[PDB]
Amino acid sequence: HFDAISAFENYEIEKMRDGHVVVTTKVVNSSLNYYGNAHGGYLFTLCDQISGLVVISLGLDGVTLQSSINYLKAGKLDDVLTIKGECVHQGRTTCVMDVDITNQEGRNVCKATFTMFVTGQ
Amino acid sequence: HFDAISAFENYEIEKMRDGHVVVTTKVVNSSLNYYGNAHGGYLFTLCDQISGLVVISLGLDGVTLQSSINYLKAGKLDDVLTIKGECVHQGRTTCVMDVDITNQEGRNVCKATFTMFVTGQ
Amino acid sequence: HFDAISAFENYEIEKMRDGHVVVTTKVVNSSLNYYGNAHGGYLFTLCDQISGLVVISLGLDGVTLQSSINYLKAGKLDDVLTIKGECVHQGRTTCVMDVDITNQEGRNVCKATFTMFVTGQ
Amino acid sequence: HFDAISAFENYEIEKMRDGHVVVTTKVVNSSLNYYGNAHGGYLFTLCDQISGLVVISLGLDGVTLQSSINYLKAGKLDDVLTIKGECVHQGRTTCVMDVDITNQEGRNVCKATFTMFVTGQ
Repeated sequence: HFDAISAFENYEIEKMRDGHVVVTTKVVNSSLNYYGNAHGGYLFTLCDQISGLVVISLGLDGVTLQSSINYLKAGKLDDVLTIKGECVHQGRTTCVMDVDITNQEGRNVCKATFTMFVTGQ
Repeated sequence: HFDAISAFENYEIEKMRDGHVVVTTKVVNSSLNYYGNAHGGYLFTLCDQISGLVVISLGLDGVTLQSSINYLKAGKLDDVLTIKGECVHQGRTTCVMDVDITNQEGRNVCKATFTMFVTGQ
Repeated sequence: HFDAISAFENYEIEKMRDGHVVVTTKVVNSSLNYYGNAHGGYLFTLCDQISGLVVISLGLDGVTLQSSINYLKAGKLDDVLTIKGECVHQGRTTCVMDVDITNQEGRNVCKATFTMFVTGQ
Repeated sequence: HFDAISAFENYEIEKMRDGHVVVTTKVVNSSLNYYGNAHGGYLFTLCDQISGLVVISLGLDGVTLQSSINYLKAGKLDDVLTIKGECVHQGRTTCVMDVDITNQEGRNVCKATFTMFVTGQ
């Protein structure tokens, strides 16, 4: 037995300008796994939503084909995690997005790369 | 503006036997993005939780170092997604887990691979 | 200083049918790193080429957008490696190819997944 | 039938200091695929080796557990490729290395991320 995992119960869009996104969010009880760290799932889901926001700030609509993430340091209750997203390559129909998460201390929680297929404009 | 994404509001553990896991879950409104498909985040988070369940069914405790996922077909409201997890390699301190999601039709929604660092026994 | 790294000084194509490829090869010296182990780039190239072969067997042309690979066991000088690729998803615009490497002892060397951009017929 | 694929017939090591590596190289013929483009396995090997160099510059030994790579622009015969690796996370048990490839035109060829298992000092 285990309870549901949520993401984006709180958030703030600091910035969403031309394929550059920064969002801040406080870690809450919804975010943690059985060990009381931020759930990998939860952390992915932060990075993924922000990659969708990069796509949108480019004026495009899009879908993620594939993604990779590296977990570096665990997130803890009450961290202000900040989510920094940027298009590192804009092809014709596919886009590569780099998302990084750091905290209030400036340490790095995780990194992820998104390969999107652009579906419309 | 956009609302929170949840995973595992409903679930059923069909099987959790020696590094083999199968969990079923119905897609709900919590699971969908602005286009009404299952959120990549949500889908990752299903695969990731089930990889944590594989680790546990091996008698280990563990942490994910890195993960990759490929999205194949979108999930829709009211799909019974089934999540099939298996340890494809057990090293000394690291484990490789393959997770697949298929639906009620048997089509494939997504695939993911987890590289875990085993933290204890 | 280090010596050049090479791939496919020898091979046998056992099968090349409708998205299925089997190809074997004998690890030799230009396959190796400074530890006398089969180079990571070398096993990756074995995998990348057989994914290119899985795609040709399907009357298609394409370029790789993304690949992930996990290293399981070392290749040793003089190993016969069995390289298996199947296209696991055939999309309109993209295909995903699962490639595995086992050795002569059936032990598992290597697994990769390529995300392809289909470009020709 | 196809010809053997090769990597590092030539190179210059510009820097090799404290987790930072720069290395250049001239695309030649054994670097290429059947389309006359720099082979995916070839750019991967360039990246994999420079990650191995980033790790040596840090007084460490290690083996790769996982790598992800995105292909951005083709390498063309006769390109001078600039290969940059930095260790972006130094863990107790693992390190993550970001490697990029730009060409002589500053255009971006290639990006990869290696997840390493540290084994020696």
